[PDB]
Amino acid sequence: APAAVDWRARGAVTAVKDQGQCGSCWAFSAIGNVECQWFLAGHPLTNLSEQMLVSCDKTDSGCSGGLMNNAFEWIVQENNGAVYTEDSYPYASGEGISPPCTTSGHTVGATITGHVELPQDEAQIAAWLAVNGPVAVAVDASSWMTYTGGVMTSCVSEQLDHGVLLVGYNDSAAVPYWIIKNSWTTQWGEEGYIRIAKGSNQCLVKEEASSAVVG
Ligand SMILES: *[C@H](CC(=O)N1C(=O)C=C(OC)[C@@H]1C)[C@H](C)NC(=O)[C@H](CC(C)C)NC(=O)[C@H](CC(C)C)OC(=O)[C@H]([C@@H](C)CC)N(C)C
Ligand SMILES: [K+]
Ligand SMILES: [K+]
Ligand SMILES: [K+]
Ligand SMILES: [K+]
Repeated sequence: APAAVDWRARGAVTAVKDQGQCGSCWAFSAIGNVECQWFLAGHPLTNLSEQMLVSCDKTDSGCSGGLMNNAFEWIVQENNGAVYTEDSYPYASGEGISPPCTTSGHTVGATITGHVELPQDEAQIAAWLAVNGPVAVAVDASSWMTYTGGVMTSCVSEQLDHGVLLVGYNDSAAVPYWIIKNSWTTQWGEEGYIRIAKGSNQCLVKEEASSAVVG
């Protein structure tokens, strides 16, 4: 692996978004992973639709929660790989309640064929990300509300509750670290990002890492 990677510097990551009062983190994680994957497949960076998942993926639970894996599964086994563009299925759940789902004629902004699952090993996740781009991951984020910047070294790491996107790491530093995209607007953290220490499984970050596959 290289000493440091940051996919934002390669234009592979969209603007920081805002889930509102909806527990749809899982959606924003999964969709952000696909957005990056599509670009790295050689297509242009495009905002894809979390509202599609929140409203139409029935195996997950909309604003009451879900899982990135399920979402990749539902997209491929139930939605023929189609991830609609945001422009075409805009986000409407920011108030907290999620609208019903109805679908003549949306614009497919991306086609995935599957997903992969990464080992529960930070070095292995990093080697994959170094080659193939941002990784969907789960974390314990109970210590996060109070975050305003810096590298987290004492993350409460007891129980997973939130999905985010790993977009880089830096093993060069005195304290190595992951770079993670959150979905709580750019008001929160380091313009909407958080760095957490790398190598101590901070926030259980390695426990549930996965990625969509553009095939
Ligand atoms: C998004 C998380 C979130 O929105 N927020 C926080 O974590 C803190 C916040 O403060 C502002 C905001 C509100 C939602 C609520 N979390 C989830 O959807 C998680 C994401 C995964 C951990 C990747 N999923 C679940 O909680 C999931 C719910 C079912 C799939 C319907 O529950 C589990 O993953 C549990 C397990 C962790 C408990 C042992 N599993 C047994 C289903
Ligand atoms: K080098
Ligand atoms: K695994
Ligand atoms: K720890
Ligand atoms: K995994």
